[PDB]
Amino acid sequence: SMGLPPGWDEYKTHNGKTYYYNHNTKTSTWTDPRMSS
Repeated sequence: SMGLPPGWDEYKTHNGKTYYYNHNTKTSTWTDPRMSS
């Protein structure tokens, strides 16, 4: 219920890292956006 921001989504890359990406500022990382990245 309303997890990551309206621009932060979770997806697993090749190896399978659930990387979160921001389509509002183009931010690609594996760290949770809810915490700090």
